[PDB]
Amino acid sequence: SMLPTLSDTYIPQCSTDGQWRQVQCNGPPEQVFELYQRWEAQNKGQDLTPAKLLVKIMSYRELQDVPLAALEGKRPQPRENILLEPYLFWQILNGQLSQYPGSYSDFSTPLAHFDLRNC
Repeated sequence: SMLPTLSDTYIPQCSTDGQWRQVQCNGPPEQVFELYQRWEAQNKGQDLTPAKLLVKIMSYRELQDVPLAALEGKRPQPRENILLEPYLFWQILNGQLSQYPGSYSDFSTPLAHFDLRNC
C-alpha cells in the first residue's frame, strides 16, 4: 500500500469536451470516493488501510470471483454468469478487475468534485 490516497493523485480534469477546466485540483477521483462510500455502506468499521488490504486480497484469480460483497448484483446467487459490457456515462463497478492493463472507456471524466483538495 505505497499509494496514499489524497497525496499525489492528480487526474487532470477538464470541464467539457475540449477545453481544460480553469482550476486543477490534486485529489483522488470522485468514483473512488463513491466506491469507498459503497464499501462503508456494506459494513461499518471500514477505513482507508483495510480497504487497501481488501483490494490487495480477493485479487488472486482473474472470473472465478468471490461472494460476501454485493455492489452491482441485486440478485444474490453464487451461480451468475453474464458477459461484461461497459455502459455510457456510469462509474465502472462490475466488469473491471483492475489488476490488468488496458484503457478507460466512454471518457466520462467531467464530473463535480469535493472541497478538500489542493487546487
